[PDB]
Amino acid sequence: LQLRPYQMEVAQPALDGKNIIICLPTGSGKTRVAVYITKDHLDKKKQASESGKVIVLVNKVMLAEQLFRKEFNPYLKKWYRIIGLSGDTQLKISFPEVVKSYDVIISTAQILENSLLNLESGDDDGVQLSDFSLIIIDECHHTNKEAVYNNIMRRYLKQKLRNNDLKKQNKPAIPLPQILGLTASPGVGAAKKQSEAEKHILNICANLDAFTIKTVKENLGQLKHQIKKFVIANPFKEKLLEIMASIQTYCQKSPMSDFGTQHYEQWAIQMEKKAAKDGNRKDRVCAEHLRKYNEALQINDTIRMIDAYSHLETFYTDEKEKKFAVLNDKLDETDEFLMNLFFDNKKMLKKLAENPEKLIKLRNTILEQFTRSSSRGIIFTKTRQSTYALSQWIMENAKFAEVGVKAHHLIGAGHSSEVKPMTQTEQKEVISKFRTGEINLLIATTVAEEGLDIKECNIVIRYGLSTYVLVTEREIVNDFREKMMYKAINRVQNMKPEEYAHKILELQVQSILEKKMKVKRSIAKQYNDNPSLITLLCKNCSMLVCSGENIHVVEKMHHVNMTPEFKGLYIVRENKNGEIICKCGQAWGTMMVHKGLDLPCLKIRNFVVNFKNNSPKKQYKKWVELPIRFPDLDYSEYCL
Amino acid sequence: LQLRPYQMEVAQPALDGKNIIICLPTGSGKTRVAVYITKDHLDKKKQASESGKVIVLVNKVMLAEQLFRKEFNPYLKKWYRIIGLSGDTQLKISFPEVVKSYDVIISTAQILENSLLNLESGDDDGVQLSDFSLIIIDECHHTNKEAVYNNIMRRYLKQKLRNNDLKKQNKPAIPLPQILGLTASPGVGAAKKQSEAEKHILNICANLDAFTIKTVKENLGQLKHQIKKFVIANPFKEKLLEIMASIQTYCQKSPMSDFGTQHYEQWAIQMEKKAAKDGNRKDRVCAEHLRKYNEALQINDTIRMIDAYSHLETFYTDEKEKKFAVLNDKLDETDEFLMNLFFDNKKMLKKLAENPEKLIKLRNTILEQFTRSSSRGIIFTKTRQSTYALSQWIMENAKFAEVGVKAHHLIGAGHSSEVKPMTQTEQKEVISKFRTGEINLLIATTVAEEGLDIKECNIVIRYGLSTYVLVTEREIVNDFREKMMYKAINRVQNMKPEEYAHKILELQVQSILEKKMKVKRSIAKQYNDNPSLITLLCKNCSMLVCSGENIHVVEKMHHVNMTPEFKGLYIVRENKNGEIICKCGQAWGTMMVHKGLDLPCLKIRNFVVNFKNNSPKKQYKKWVELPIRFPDLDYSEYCL
RNA sequence: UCCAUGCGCAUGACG
RNA sequence: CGUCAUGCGCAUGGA
RNA sequence: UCCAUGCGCAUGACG
RNA sequence: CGUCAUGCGCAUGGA
Ligand SMILES: [Zn+2]
Ligand SMILES: [Zn+2]
Repeated sequence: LQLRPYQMEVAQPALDGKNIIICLPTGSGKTRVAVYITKDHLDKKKQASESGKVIVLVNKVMLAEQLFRKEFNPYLKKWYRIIGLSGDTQLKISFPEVVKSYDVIISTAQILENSLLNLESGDDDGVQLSDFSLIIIDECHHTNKEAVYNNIMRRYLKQKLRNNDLKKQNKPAIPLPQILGLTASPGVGAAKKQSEAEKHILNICANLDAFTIKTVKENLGQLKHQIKKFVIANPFKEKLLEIMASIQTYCQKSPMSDFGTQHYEQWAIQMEKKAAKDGNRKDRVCAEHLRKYNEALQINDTIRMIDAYSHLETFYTDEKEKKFAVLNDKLDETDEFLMNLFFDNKKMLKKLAENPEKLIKLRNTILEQFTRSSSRGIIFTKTRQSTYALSQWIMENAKFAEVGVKAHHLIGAGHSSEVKPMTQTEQKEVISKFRTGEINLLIATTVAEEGLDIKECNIVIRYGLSTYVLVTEREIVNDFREKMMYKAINRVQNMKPEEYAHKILELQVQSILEKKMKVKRSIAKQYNDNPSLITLLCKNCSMLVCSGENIHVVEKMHHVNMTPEFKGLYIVRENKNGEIICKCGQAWGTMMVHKGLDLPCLKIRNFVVNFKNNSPKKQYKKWVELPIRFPDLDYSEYCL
Repeated sequence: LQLRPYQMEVAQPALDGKNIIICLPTGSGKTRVAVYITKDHLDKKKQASESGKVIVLVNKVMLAEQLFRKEFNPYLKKWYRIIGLSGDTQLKISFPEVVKSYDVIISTAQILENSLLNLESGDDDGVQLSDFSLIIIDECHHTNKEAVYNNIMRRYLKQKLRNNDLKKQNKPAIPLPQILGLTASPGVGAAKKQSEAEKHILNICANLDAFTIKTVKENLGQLKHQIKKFVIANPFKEKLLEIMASIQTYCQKSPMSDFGTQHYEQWAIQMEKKAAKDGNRKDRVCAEHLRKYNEALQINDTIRMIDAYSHLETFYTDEKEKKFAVLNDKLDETDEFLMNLFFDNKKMLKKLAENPEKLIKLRNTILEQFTRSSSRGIIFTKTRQSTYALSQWIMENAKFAEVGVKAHHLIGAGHSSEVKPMTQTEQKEVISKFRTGEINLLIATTVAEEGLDIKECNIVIRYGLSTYVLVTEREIVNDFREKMMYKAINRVQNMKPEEYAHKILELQVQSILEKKMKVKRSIAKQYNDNPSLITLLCKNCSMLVCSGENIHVVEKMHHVNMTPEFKGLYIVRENKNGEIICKCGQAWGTMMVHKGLDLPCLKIRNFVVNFKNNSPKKQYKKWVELPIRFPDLDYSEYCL
């Protein structure tokens, strides 16, 4: 396994047992450097005939799969055992056994963290860093806070301090493994001065217990040989603002801010909370409606107003369906007022919609851009909805199709934001098409920025964040941060070893003590653990919905209300298991058909709590917030 | 009937009316334990002078025959009545009468299940678990899902819950029988942790309504006295891959995966389905051809390429015969292209075939192995075709004959996979020869693994799955699973009785409610039951083949088309009742000469459906999938 | 004893 | 939920 | 392969 | 400390 010279120089310190960091520009193939380090370390242990283990940690499963497929296994098919562990891949043997075998391991951090926790717990599945003899970490820049990498390494730091104390006062010391570190760039965060950036670098080193940073400052020639611009370009709004002012007058609400900013939205949420604490109308409901209107304004500021019309149409059609279902099996004055205030203008609002806008300007830019050019293209943005809007809008246009510009959307897989997520398989398929060429342009929020193997891209356009385009100053600050980070690395590399040791030791002690106080506060957090001390009410209509003892739990994850008395209250809806709404139209939850039972599961976000101590109402957004515990459902009862 | 001490201890709880499980290592003769339990129970009932019945259930007919021949009858020839019931043995008296007589019964589960269903139905042949006073089950580990054992025992669980309700609210309770359970090992399935294995064990106990598990933890000495290693060792491929790439280019097909994996085959099947939904060529036909090529690649990866040549030769010779028959009484461009692309290389492909391979390596291993050694040998594999290939190939070699190694193939009897099945009689004969010694080595897929009485085997080789050999990590996971299962049993045995009762009760309720939802969904499945609403077309050539009313049914099992108009379409073929093919060469079905009528029976796999509602085309693979029903043939019509 | 057909079930691998 | 392989069981019919 | 749920983490903007 | 957006990871369950 031949190694490049610039790679060779940086790798040399690690071959001597030094736990260091190794940061190289993207495209330099530092993965092969890690493979060489691994092979050399395992050969050294073979010569010494000792436990040779490596645990490669990557924050994304895609990276573990790629490393198994391309770099580690092919180069080590013959000598050693390898396994591409991950959480999504179903294995048949537990993790401790994988440690007892499979000399070389590619995994994901939180799996190892879970195994360590189980060791600390009573699950009896044990594993310790002492078992491993070397640890390799990818994207070390994420080891800056209580993330998984730092959570793993803090245990190692604590054990190292205990080992120092034992050494000084005792003969035996628990062995600890070597620690390698890889990263495209150490990064700088919340830095305004060289001093702050240097403090950040020292913090990263202390978290990784590194000895020194390593870069290539002598063989830059072939590196530059292998590794190789900012361009910048209504009546519907005021009509909607008029409606907003009218509803404010109807509600006697003082915004204190303008329309189309996070300040107004935050105030709306705060007033919604207050209204829920008062059990009053025209405040909570109007708070939600103003939230929706402000969202419409914000999207219109960057997206065609047709999409704001679609958003409002979906919202009010859902409201109509809710009220119609309520009528089955009357309407409040507030609901009547708001719905009539909307519907009376919906048709004319749409009429305004078609009238011609950052969108048209961006179109004018990109159509001109595509005349130059194989062709490739990328677009960045913020919201998931914006991606769908741009995709369908560019599909509607005929000029792009005439040029042959085929575009497709791309987003993450998180189940949030009330948008259809994209699965990992679909992301893989889309990227494969992009490589093949079935799609000429990509629209991504942040996925294509890192992780996804997107390359040979001529155009990269950022819309509201190798030609580079930024449609809408941030590039200047980004370049300044890059330069400051490089200078900080240069300084830190050139430092007295003892001063560096003292500083990193102080930082390690600080981190450990902070974690100790975090543990103390977390333990002190939950203290009540009461069976039934509350009552749940509908936040819109301050009516009794549930008691504290009639609730039960399934899977220790879902909370349900089995009592027949409760079932006479809610209503069911479904369109395209089923959704559960109030008598007032407020959503309550979902009908889960689990274990041969039709459990009406409910969510806490949409209810309000009333303690038996008459304490003020509260909103939680999550069950775990309160410390009181509920009993687990017993199927013997209700079996019937 | 003397009983061994370790057997005595485990059997003791059952003598007190406890429904338990009894798992002992193979070779400990737990059958005699069951016989002792049966004799004691029947003697106890004789003393009480009540209905003494036992229904022994075994999942294989061979086991029932062996129990009748060796263990139950010989030990109970004198006192009680016994009968070796099975589905293959022709009896003269129905099953309910056998219950009314024949105190002790050895049978197979699905026979009892059929009788219970008839009781539930209107056939008037009745039988109930209340009739029996004891139930004995062999290989209880199969009672984990909706298999026959669990399907029988769920009725018992439901009846037990009804009995508890009656007891609490009423005086009388329907009697229920004792339940014994035998198994070599409870087994662990889909378990990665002690918790999951324990959950599996509890599920098995709930399905069997066991009181406790029982093992021998005190008399292990004589058990170990009576009851008593992993070894591990081209241009044709690329030539065929070149042809595959060429045909892909001819078809504009994007595989998205590599060659020689189930992914490519699954994609080929999906694209075949899509093509059938489009009624287009070069997609379905090429899908089948690529299926065959991928199968050839997979078998070549583990088998000599000569067998891949044989497979392709059979396929293309059958195609030539089909096209020649079509010419009797033209060829498509796609068929011409593919057949010419194959034949032009067949001779040179064979020339490559003889050029020297897991096969030669395995030969080198086994020839060396046979120098040690009465001699015995076993080989395991996956495919039925691999067994025939290995048998004929080892026959071709002269070294094995020189050593005196005689080998024979062995497979199951299922009528699937397009391979010649092996009959039960032939399996018995082969095993008898193996015991006698006419054959020194056996080649089996999975039959010899369990059920078949194969023993005193020095060598057991697994090729792509008391010396043990594994030619090609799974042994490690198997040992881990064994250890985890043993620990789970140890834990479950040592548990509070009331907690165990509560957990098993919850599991029983869960299983019953799940079955209730299954029944609901099955009832809701079929709703249409229409006489004629579809048309059948040939999937290759999207041409009308049959209407919905011209079809008729015989035996409520076969669907035929009596209309003369249909007969003018198809063609007949036969080589070595007859087979029916299309005008395009597509296979349609078989000519069944039944009840003095030459019915042209057809299969649904090879046709495509077109609803009268213009719904999209569909593929079913089975008639029962659609709910619409067809009329039964009336012989008065067509009698002529 | 052999042959043909239909239905159901479980295991393993893969997606 | 789908694909492949393997094994098993039951129910019909014929020689 | 798809769907639902829960939990945790980081980044950016804002207050 | 709170709000919004984005992305990621893990753990359950079902088809
Ligand atoms: Zn309400
Ligand atoms: Zn045809």
